[PDB]
Amino acid sequence: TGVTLFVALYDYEAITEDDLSFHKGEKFQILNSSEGDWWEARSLTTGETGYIPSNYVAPVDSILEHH
Repeated sequence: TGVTLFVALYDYEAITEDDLSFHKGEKFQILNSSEGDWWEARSLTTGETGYIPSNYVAPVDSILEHH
């Protein structure tokens, strides 16, 4: 479960240093998902770490499997 990579479905502009800003289509490694609707993630584009809203991302593999 930990090695599952995720992809942003929507753009997001963070308003605090602790959160990541990202574009739709950018991919993430999830560092911690045990504190609620906000996951600690690493951006696979910049390498920055921060919290992301989990409802903005989906498993990368689920894109090709979309109906």
